[PDB]
Amino acid sequence: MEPLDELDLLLLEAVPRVELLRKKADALFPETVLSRGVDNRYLVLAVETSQNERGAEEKRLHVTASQDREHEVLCILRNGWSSVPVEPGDIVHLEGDCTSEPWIIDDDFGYFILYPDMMISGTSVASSIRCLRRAVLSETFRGSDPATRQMLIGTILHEVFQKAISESFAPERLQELALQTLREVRHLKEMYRLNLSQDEILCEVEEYLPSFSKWAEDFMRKGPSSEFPQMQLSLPSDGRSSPCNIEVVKSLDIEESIWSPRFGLKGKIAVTVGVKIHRDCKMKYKVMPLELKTGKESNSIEHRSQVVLYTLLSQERREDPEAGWLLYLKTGQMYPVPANHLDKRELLKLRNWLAASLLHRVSRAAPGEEARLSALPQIIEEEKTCKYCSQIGNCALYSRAVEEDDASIPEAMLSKIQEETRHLQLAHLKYFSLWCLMLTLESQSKDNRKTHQSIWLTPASELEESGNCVGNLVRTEPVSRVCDGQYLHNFQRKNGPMPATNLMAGDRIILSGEERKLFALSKGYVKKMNKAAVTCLLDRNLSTLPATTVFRLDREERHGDISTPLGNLSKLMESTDPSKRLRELIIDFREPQFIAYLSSVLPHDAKDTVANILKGLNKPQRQAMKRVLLSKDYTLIVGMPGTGKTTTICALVRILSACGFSVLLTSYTHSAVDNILLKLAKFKVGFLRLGQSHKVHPDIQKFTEEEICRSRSIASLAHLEELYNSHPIVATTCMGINHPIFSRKTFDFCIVDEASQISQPVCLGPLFFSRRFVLVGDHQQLPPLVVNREARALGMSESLFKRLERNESAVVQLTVQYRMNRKIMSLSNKLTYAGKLECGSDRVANAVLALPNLKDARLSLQLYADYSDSPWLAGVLEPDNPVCFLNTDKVPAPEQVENGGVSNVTEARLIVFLTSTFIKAGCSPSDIGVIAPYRQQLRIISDLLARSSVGMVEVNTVDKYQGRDKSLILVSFVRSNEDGTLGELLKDWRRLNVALTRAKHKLILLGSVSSLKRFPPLGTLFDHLNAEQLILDLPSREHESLSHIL
DNA sequence: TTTTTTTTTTTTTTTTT
Ligand SMILES: Nc1ncnc2c1ncn2[C@@H]1O[C@H](COP(=O)(O)OP(=O)(O)O)[C@@H](O)[C@H]1O
Ligand code: SF4
Repeated sequence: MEPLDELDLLLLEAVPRVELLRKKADALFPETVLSRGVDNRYLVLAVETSQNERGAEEKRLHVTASQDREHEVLCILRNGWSSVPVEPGDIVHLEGDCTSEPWIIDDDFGYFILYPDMMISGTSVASSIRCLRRAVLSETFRGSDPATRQMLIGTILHEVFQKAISESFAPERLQELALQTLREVRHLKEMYRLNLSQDEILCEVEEYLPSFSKWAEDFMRKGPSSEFPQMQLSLPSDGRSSPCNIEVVKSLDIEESIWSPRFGLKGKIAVTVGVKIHRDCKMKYKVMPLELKTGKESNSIEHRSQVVLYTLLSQERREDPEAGWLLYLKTGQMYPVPANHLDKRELLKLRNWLAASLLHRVSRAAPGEEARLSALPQIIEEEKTCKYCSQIGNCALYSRAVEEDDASIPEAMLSKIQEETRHLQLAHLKYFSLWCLMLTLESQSKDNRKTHQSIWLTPASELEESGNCVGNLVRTEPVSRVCDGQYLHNFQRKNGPMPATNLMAGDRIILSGEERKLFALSKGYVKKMNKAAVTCLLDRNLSTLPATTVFRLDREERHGDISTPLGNLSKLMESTDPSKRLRELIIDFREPQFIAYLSSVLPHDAKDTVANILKGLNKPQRQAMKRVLLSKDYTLIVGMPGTGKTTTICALVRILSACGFSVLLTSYTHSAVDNILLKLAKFKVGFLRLGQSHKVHPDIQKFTEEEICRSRSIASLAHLEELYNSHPIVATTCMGINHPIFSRKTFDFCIVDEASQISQPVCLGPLFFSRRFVLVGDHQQLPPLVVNREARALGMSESLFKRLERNESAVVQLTVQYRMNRKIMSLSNKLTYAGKLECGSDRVANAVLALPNLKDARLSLQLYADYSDSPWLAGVLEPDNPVCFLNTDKVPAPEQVENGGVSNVTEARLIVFLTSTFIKAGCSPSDIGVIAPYRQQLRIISDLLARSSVGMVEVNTVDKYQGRDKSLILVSFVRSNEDGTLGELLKDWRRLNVALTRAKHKLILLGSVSSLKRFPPLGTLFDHLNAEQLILDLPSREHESLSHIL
């Protein structure tokens, strides 16, 4: 902006800006409906301050409830509300009521709810009173508040007390209760984690019991109303002084899980009780929430505030209970906590700053320039609180690795920060900082940012026609118990028919209700589903209102994933000797060491068994076990397609076991880990499988911790612990590193399968618990999926396997392969694997598609088409033509772009035919895989398959094909456009590679050469395919053979 | 701005200074 003139013209002045705000709000909250009434959500447009009185702060907002931008309702935040950090484009809900007329909310009237759809937990809001930063770091680095002894006691006691209040507080019954709950595997596990004594906990717990009876005798006695405890209790309700008498009648509800779209709060009410307030001779019955605390009788603000928040959660279900109860089981002493407006306001005010802090994580610095990690709420000056924080580690850490001539932050702390982080180097800090950025950006991506509006705002019918909102349903079937919070429930619709679609039994589902007052209820998953009935497992027992009721079921989705990675990252930063080792190997790229073979690298006795195992393996394979055995640090086994990695890992494990090594065996997916286990079962090799037995493969479920427990009836810390030390081999998934076993066990070796598909910080997990490790992967196959552009561009898709692969000394390749026949191999050998793949045998090499009745198959088709149009059909069916590309150029085959994904019905129509034929030629549909680049194209191909009544063949994306193979693969490349649009997907060399490597015997490829050639991987394909004349161009859609398919 | 997706769930609290 130079000349006088630039300035003149650069003067603006409302609409395109309003539009960019609507874009902005949908990056954060996609598809917020906007509204009036109870569940309003207005969109902020403008934010200014003014001055009343003289030096008093007012905040002036301009908001709208629908898209027509003229419905601008003005709004003023006074007193404290004035400083709530709203910027334009934010989604707000005024629960200080109104909508009818927002106007003025201030100290005395109205609540302001910044980002309502984002429900923050009351405990977090309570935490923030003392330290916002502490609360935020808790919410994001969730593992760094490790379970303590008091916390266990506390849970144990909570559970007993709820058990009691349903039943009796009779001492013998209380004893019976505590005695029983002390044996529950959940608690056994935590006793195990903290290496405690079962009986020591029993005792510690037992001393509380008397106080349970003291309380019950005081408040639940049933007798004269004079003779209940007597306290002042000023409600809103008119009259609130002069004492009155309190009588707990019954517990109505325990562990009431609640979500509030209204205040953007979530919470779990320990106990809901029926209460009678006796008042002279009159009585008033109120259902109120009770909070239990096993701590010291502090009556602390935290504690009270928790109750105040519980009163709000409650409104979402029933009348505003106006006040609630704080217990303190230690001493039996119940306190009244009244939900004053000042408190409710003060807290929702604070809960705004928290909702803000958690949502504003990454900073532009220049609207559209590269990302930054936003600083957190600053470090408090109250050294009393800091002193024992738990989150201090990360606070000091996040500080150093994201901070700022200035500082000016309590010099008392500045030093402790350094004490905490001096073990670290500049690269370690940079590494940490960057992975948090990447992870954050991924986490915040629009895919993992969709809200619960569908659940509580649109009714069930409209949503059931897609995704998942099955339900306007009923139960009558008695709830079966299974264990703790897993109760079996049964559902069906009232009266007649009713459908199914995206409800694949085993999903994540949220059970809500007909009306808005019964939203949330219980979350859980699905067992099995007949299209008339449906059975799904939940945490809550739902008997309270039977038959009257109707229930909508919905799904879920990720993002909060980042907690395990952030855990791992943060762990890597800890100053322990393992964490140093991994820093050096991973961040500082320290060269891994190997030793020279010598006679006694293996225990003498092991040697015979090893040799026998070795003998059954090809050279590359044998060379891989040698590397592992000679390693001091790590080993990278490159498992190129069909080279037998499952066979190989099993062999390794068998060798390592022979040598008296303990080994933690991991992978990304259950099936991946299970496949290896199955082999190991065959070899009679013992191992313990952690993880939820329902996700475990069936033949493996006998080895599960969960299963062995129920089976052998394990109800003691010694018998559980005996189980844990039962096997030196332990198998779990990378994410399942949160098991208590890893608080106490370490391994000689960690093995990670699919090491190249797992996101780097996740893969990092199992490594903390093992001396040496082995990543098995292949970087030519798919990487960890990184949705977000900017992150992918910062390197987030680099697997740990790849990262570490620059040390060649540690890389051993698996090349002898047993899947593809000489011809098909040759393809990927020329395109990708630089001639490195060899055939397992002549069997594998020379194998061709099994088609026992080609003869009558060929005739039956010619009963509409011609013999002379042999070009394709003859070449296609020909078993001895294993690789074949079909050019959809000369017959128009246009794509259909539909809100993101692309399809091609012509191509779909075309391949469905080819499928029918191949089954009819004698090839079992079992042995058939269909692949397509685009998810959308899968639908279409699936449809036309039920249309032609052939549905056993599996249509799926390359991804859902990793590591699996079929006898025949057919690929619809679905791209076919004029000379423009050219998606990112086909540019990817790795997705292509996987497609050309799924087939054993016959590989058939289908797309428009014309537009496909402009994708480098495909261009290069077409070259090798032309050289061998394996592309065969098609007739027009008019020709004798095609016309009958269109 | 170009569409590819598995895991872990009691993920809300259990205390303490
Ligand atoms: N050293 C070997 N000798 C003979 N056959 C092998 C060898 N390694 C792998 N195979 C064969 O390769 C096939 C693939 O191995 P497997 O581990 O079952 O699945 P994948 O290799 O696809 O994980 C198996 O049927 C197995 O018989
Ligand atoms: S350590 Fe002190 S500052 Fe850092 S978070 Fe915990 S409380 Fe807030």
